[PDB]
Amino acid sequence: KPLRKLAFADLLQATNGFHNDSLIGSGGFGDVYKAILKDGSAVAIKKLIHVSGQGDREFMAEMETIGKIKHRNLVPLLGYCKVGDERLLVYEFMKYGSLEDVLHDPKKAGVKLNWSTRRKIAIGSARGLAFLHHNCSPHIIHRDMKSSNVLLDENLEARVSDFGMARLMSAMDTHLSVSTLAGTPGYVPPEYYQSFRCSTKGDVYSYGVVLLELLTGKRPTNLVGWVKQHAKLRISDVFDPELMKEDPALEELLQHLKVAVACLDDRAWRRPTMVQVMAMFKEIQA
Ligand SMILES: Nc1ncnc2c1ncn2[C@@H]1O[C@H](COP(=O)(O)OP(=O)(O)O)[C@@H](O)[C@H]1O
Repeated sequence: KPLRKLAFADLLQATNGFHNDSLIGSGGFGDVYKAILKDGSAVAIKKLIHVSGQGDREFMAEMETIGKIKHRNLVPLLGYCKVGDERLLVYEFMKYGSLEDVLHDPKKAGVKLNWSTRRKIAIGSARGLAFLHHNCSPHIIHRDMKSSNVLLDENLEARVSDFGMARLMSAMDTHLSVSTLAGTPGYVPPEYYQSFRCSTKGDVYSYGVVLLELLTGKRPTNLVGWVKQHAKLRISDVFDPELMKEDPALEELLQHLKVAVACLDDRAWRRPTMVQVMAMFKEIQA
């Protein structure tokens, strides 16, 4: 399944002339439309914002990373469209949307995630980042891991998305020097404020915040310090009440909470690698 160059007229009519009825998201990153291609493919179409230089870097950032690799836990980039000042990217449609929308449900309605589901989402998210960190040469730093960049497919499996800020780092390097402090408040590693440098350890910190969301159910914007300050008190009160209402037996949660704590370490050298995170999830299964 190669990457398709899609004609602009196809995307024009598939979105009903970029009509608002199919628009499922705009602003911040780009306009996103739910569409059915003329072959019947159910897709998401990202109409890139600010193509003049800023969006063309994000365009190639995805083309260079998610457009060159395929993995069961990464959002599939199916196509692209380059026409003058118009950049478009086309993904396989994820049925249930982003993890953030499900945790903070619209008007408290939709799909509910039990712990058996959230654990599978945490494992799947971890496997996608480990693939970027370990299996990819050059390595890929997502630089913007968060709950809204975890997409849930038809089977509620996690697929990491939004590689618009991703950067390629050589395996011979420990860090990559950038020019802008990318990332979302609530997920930025504390050492990112110190230098214009990102790393895989930075993605691990941001993952730990996501694993906290699957455990606590709260918004990061904070959440990291609140769990650490309550970790010295009653750790039985930091988890999601719905997870405790299911069965007080899996309070397994602290074993995963140790993983989230280890990821959220202020020292990038003490954080585990995502390969270690996966092996820690494998030891809890046994
Ligand atoms: N491949 C996809 N499949 C299904 N829904 C998607 C896809 N990509 C984006 N969306 C939805 O469109 C909305 C806009 O996403 P986007 O602005 O790209 O979010 P982010 O900037 O956090 O990646 C999101 O709420 C997301 O749920």
